[PDB]
Amino acid sequence: SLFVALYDFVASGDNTLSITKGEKLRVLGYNHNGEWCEAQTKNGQGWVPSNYITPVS
Repeated sequence: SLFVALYDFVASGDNTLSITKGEKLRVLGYNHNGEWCEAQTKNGQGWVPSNYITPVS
């Protein structure tokens, strides 16, 4: 299924993705594993940990 943004994030570098909590951020692609998944933001883009995003179920 698809997951939505749950917890917020904090800047780090030119790779991470700083977003807000309960924000509209869904995973589009993965890192080819169950570690991290790449997501996009209305502001820009960046990486997003699955530990910061949960499924819709």
